[PDB]
Amino acid sequence: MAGAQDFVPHTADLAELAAAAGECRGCGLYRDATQAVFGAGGRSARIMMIGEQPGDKEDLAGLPFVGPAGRLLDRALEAADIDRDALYVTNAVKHFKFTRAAGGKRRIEKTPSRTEVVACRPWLIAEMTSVEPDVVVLLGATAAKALLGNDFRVTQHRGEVLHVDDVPGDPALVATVHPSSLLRGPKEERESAFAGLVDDLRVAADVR
Ligand code: SF4
Repeated sequence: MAGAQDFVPHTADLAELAAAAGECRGCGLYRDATQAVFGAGGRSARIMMIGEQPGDKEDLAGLPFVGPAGRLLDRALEAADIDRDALYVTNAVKHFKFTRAAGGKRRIEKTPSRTEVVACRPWLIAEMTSVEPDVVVLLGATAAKALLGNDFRVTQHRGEVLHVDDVPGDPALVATVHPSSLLRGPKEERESAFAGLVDDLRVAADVR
């Protein structure tokens, strides 16, 4: 039950931070995961985006947003004229949490508890201290609550620029849906979910 804090080194070097996250024992999730999935991008990024946790594909690659949700994220970024390669993209929890299907190898993603999110939050703080983003997009409720408190309501602040204490640099925060949700439902449901995410990404990119 320790939390990640005493496993986080005092450095802004992202490769050093990523290796240290591989050695983190701040919660139980390191055990069955393949590896840490640290954030991806350069310190030169001025927009950071934060999801929930790895999926199966992310866990195998050691990279964020490489599966189907990442594909739809990329499509929405393109619609918002945002270059993904200029971003820093990461997740609130850095080890894949899952159960195995009975009788097989298939891994079923399971959502981190609030305790696991808080345990892993010091890595987000180190990432923000390193990258110094102007704006942070919180992709989904888990990432939003990680910075804005466990009773934060994404539905009550769509399109709003937020700020909160204990976030390095006091960046603009924009809380939106997680891109996995854009995979759901028939044509018009997907198209409305897409539009809503694009609107929020544009708010974030237009912060000046
Ligand atoms: S999930 Fe986060 S806190 Fe838990 S072990 Fe992995 S890095 Fe450490």
